Amino acid sequence: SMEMIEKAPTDLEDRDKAPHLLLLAGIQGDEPGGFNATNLFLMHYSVLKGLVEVVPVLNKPSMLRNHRGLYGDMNRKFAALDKKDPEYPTIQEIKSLIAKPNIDAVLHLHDGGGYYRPVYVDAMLNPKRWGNCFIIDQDEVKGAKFPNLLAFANNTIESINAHLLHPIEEYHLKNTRTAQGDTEMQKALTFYAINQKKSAFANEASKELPLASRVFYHLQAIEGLLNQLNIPFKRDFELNPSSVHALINDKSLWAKISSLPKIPLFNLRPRLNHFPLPHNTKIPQIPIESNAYIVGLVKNKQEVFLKYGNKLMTRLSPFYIEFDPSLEEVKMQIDNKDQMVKIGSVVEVKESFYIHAMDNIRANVIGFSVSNENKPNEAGYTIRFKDFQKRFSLDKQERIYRIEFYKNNAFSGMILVKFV
Ligand SMILES: N[C@H](CCC[C@H](N)C(=O)O)C(=O)O
Repeated sequence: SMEMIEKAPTDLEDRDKAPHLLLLAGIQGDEPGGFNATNLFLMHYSVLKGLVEVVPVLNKPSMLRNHRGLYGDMNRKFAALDKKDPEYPTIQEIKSLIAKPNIDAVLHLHDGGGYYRPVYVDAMLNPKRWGNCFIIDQDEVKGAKFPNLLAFANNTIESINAHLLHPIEEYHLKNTRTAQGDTEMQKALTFYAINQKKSAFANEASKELPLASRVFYHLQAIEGLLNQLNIPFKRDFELNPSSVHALINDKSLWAKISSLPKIPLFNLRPRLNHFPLPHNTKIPQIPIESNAYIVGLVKNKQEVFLKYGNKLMTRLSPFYIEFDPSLEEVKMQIDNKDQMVKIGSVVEVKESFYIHAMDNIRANVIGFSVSNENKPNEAGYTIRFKDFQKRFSLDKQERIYRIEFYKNNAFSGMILVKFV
């Protein structure tokens, strides 16, 4: 369920004019710095020459359950691995990406407890900790396009250390010298990459940091490495923790579930009741689109959670039903003017709306009621904001309401009205 997304120049011909980086995060599902950094990179950066291939979350099932690894430690599965392991197919996908001839370098992002120090200081600051370090398996990889791992790492670290938020967050180099006997790292992703003659690096941001600070450091590491590779790029924001926080918590983010209208990710009520979902369909098979890359659905008891990374955006209490795709549009009067409103759209209303009757279709405006009928048809009513019971809104702001259409016990679609 992981996916690779390309960040490429507009002109295909420019792809071969600078190096190619494979950027990977989310091998552990409870390390949101890494997968929020890949998400922001995908949403807000442009690559002008060369290519950056991104797997924003390697372990998506585990991310959805805020779990380090549902099927074990995915980053110990790159050497010996039983074909029956549930993640065996995913590991082969990742290995195939790493080993492609077009890839020159690999950057793997993680979050880790404490702060790495080369010497022991205390329980939080010591050599067994991984927070805020930039990691190589060895100094050099003979046969790579860019064999000088140590020089790249030192220069990337220098770049990150020019932008520290507090001196305790200073980055240090960790060279695990993996081939010489680090049996754990011999099973990990970056060692596999070195063995395919790729330049491979890992960045670990401290779990002691708030998310926006972790993401800040991961973005510094990405930029530092891109600069070393001479992959030119732009971003549409200033790289500081306040801007990172604003971009993670962006009110323009949305999720489109199945053929339903887009809903905002943020400021939803915590529970959406009687929420139509296609019947006879496993939750991971329900289509979901977003302008973010780390959104999904997951079952929890009798609810379906909408997830944005590790963040719970709402709890759907599903109404499983056949989705009949026959209805494409509905005639509505909006602020006195008829228009044909597409099923699955959001229509802004300043004053009022009225749904024209349809022969075999009933409309239920959720939050509007004329009687206590259990299958209402609310076509033919002129409806204003003041007619709604506000607690039925999708949003905490009480402006967005669902209109659901039904045809003979099947669901014919939804339109949202947004009062502006
Ligand atoms: N804290 C991570 C570091 C892995 C660093 C590098 N070997 C990689 O594969 O990215 C781990 O213990 O899996």
